[PDB]
Amino acid sequence: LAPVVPGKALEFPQDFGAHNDFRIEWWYVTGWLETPTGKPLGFQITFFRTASHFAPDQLIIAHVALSDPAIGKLQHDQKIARAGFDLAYARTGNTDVKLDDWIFVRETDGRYRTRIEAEDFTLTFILTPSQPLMLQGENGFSRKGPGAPQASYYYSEPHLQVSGIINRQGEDIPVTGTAWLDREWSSEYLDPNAAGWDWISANLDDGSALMAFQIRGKDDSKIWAYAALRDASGHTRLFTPDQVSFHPIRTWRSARTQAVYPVATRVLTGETEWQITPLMDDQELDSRASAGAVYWEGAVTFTRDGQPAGRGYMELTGYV
Repeated sequence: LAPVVPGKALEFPQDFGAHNDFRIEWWYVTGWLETPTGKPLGFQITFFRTASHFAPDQLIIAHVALSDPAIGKLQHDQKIARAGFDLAYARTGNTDVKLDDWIFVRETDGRYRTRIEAEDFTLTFILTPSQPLMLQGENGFSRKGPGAPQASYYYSEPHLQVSGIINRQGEDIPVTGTAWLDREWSSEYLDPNAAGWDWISANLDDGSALMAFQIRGKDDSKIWAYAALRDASGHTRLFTPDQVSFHPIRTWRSARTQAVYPVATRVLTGETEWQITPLMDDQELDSRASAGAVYWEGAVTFTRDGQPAGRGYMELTGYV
């Protein structure tokens, strides 16, 4: 029901909780891990809600992945449930999100705990904030297209410290890491002339946080674009669509879907050039059989004007 309009200030801790009066809501976690041997792994977790004893009226959709270069492709799992019916089974509420056993919870102290038991791995993590949260756009009002209604309320928690345990092959391993949380809600999806989006975020080594995206038209026009850099002084610089562009360095073709992705790319935010290198090429996640789509969810490293800068994720949609 509820529209996204400017001049509405976010308030915390209230706006950590679900926004069940809106049509759509996202909880998106991306990060890098380190095992006891020093080996890196990437992971991501998505929950997405959109709006009777069996009828699919309100829905919670989720997917998870682990990126291990030793495997060379994702290990992933994906689920969807009807929400509103059995809050014990599937719900988005004041402190958590739950789909079957998959759960994501915010503690009173601000720490996130999550247990995600998938087919080939389990993630049991604590994600501990280290910085103030980062409002996107204009104090959380973040535009995603030229139309007046084409906007989201949107913030991020960058530089989440990761602790906890991954189970794989029935073997518990403790990990450390750093992660990023996006929180977005709206009553309108992207314009349907959009083929898809490209999104990146980066936990930069100096403490800075970067997020950017573009919306791709089916005609290969740039429907919209955005970026925000919060520097080590805590100042956020915002970039207009004019100032953000994407420039592939290298493409990879999926043998599963035949889609062709810019897995390595250069992203310009004003006069600053960020280069994105993938941990591995095949980070494609096909969730179509759980009412999803084919996404590239890949852990990537960033350089800035040619120097090492940090680590993060890149998500690419609408390439099939």
